Amino acid sequence: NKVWVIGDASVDLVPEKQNSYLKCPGGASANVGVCVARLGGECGFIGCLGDDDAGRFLRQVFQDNGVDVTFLRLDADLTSAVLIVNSFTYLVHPGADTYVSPQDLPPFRQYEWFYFSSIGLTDRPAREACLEGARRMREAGGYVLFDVNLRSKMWGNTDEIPELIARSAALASICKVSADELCQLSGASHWQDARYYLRDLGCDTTIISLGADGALLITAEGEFHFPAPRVDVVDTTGAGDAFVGGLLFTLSRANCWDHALLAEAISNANACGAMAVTAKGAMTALPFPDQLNTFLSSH
Amino acid sequence: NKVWVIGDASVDLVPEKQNSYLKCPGGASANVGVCVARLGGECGFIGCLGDDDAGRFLRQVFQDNGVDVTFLRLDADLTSAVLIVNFTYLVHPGADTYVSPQDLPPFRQYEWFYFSSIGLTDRPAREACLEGARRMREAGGYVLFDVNLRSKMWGNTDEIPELIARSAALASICKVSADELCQLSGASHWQDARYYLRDLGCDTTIISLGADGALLITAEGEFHFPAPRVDVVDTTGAGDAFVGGLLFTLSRANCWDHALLAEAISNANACGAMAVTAKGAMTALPFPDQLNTFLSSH
Ligand SMILES: Nc1cncn1[C@@H]1O[C@H](CO)[C@@H](O)[C@H]1O
Ligand SMILES: [K+]
Ligand SMILES: [K+]
Ligand SMILES: [K+]
Ligand SMILES: [K+]
Repeated sequence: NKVWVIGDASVDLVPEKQNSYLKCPGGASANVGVCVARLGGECGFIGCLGDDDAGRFLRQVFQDNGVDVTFLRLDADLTSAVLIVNSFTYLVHPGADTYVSPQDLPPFRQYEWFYFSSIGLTDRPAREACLEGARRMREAGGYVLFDVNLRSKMWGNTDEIPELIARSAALASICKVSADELCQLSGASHWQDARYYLRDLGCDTTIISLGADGALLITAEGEFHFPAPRVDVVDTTGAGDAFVGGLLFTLSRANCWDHALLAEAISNANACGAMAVTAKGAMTALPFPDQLNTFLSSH
Repeated sequence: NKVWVIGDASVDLVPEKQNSYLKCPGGASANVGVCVARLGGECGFIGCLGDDDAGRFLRQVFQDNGVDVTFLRLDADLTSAVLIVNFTYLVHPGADTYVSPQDLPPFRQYEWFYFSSIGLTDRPAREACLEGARRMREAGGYVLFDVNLRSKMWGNTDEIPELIARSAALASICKVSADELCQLSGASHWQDARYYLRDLGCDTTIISLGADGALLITAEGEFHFPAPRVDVVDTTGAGDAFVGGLLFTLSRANCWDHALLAEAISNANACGAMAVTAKGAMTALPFPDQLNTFLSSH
């Protein structure tokens, strides 16, 4: 089954040595898509980019990794998001990614998967492309994986975040969130005190990522833990997106998901999340099957 | 005497290995300041920068070169200008465009104040430049207005002439390129416009001419200064270099006269040249040793 990813695809600049930046493909949605694609999964990226260097550059990268770019529009009037990794400094302000709209959306088939995060909900057009998209995919008989990726910083009014999150989860089939983002959401301090924020918000199934700990599968049969492999932190940047990638790659393998499948999925997610931090770039270390298992077992 | 430089400072990313860029110090005012400093002149940079990896990078460079950064206010709500040469821009609400009159230090007599058209583009800082020029003049200071044309950066090309005009009014000395004398008047031959600024209120104008040296225009006549014959590799940062060597020389006295003027332009041409023979930009700005090794070699 195809996994549709919609959202941001930037050009992350990672300080190599204090007088020289490193150029590596970036963006939540992008990363997630390249991840799923690298694992041989069938993934299509939906979104907007500038017909500029970063744009074509990023578009090429998508192709090099096997991601379908049939629905990736490049606009020689917009400026593809560039950023400086540190914390995240967002050079390009509006960002061509925010211009996606309901029309850039493709026909969804039954059982396919739709992905998006808080990021894509930030600005005008894109926000409607995400919610309209989610709704359509559900009507088509597909699934939606909403990953609350909280980058509040780049939001105009932090007043909207809860509402979008809320109706976002209503639309979701599965919600992914970090321990960290939970607290920040409903003014918590310890996440457990709010590890139902999403469930009590319409999402019957929520996955909570936890440092190098692993995750937490919350379905009605109960809470389940999956330990994360012993990592060696080089650049955390991209762990979460890698986590979602390995997660969607696993679910697309079938037509209906259950605890059984969710666990195999989460196991895969944790693995990918671990790996992706062993390099210097959101997607540099995203595994290929030949590499996924050399690690799986090896841990 | 101290030379105050106010304006743009941004980082320029230049390609290299397949997947990597190189942080290059850039910006008219920046270069000019680094120039005057890297020549043993006392120079202070006035302006705004983002508190990002970039801003600090630039700020350090300023310190590495001996430029006073006491009035280089760093900020966490602004975004340091960065460009990727393939000369592309990614930061538009600006950053160094936020400097205001409240960021100007106290001026002392005989001190020099510098700025260009660039610093006059966005209205959050255009006031810092004009307010600054005015104060420096009141303090018994001097003003060097360098019309640094860049109609690309301007949204309303209708403002340009007015600001320029008001700039010459405040300035003591105006620096312009032949090419610029044409964009302003239109004349296809700059010799036609050599009195452009003079009519706008500037008693003395210094016209950059590249390989052809400079042409000084003062009330008592015009005096041509030819430039040392050289490679002519990459002409980038040349003008900013020219201004630097120019301000470095004038700051050497308290009241500039005929001789200081004559020498200053000689110095300017020299610096402008060295800028050319080499690639990059600020990576062509000479040190007090090679300037001599150079002069005493042509
Ligand atoms: N594109 C973007 C905007 N704000 C953050 N991001 C992306 O988030 C990803 C990690 O989840 C990074 O690759 C970063 O570029
Ligand atoms: K739901
Ligand atoms: K990484
Ligand atoms: K004047
Ligand atoms: K040069």
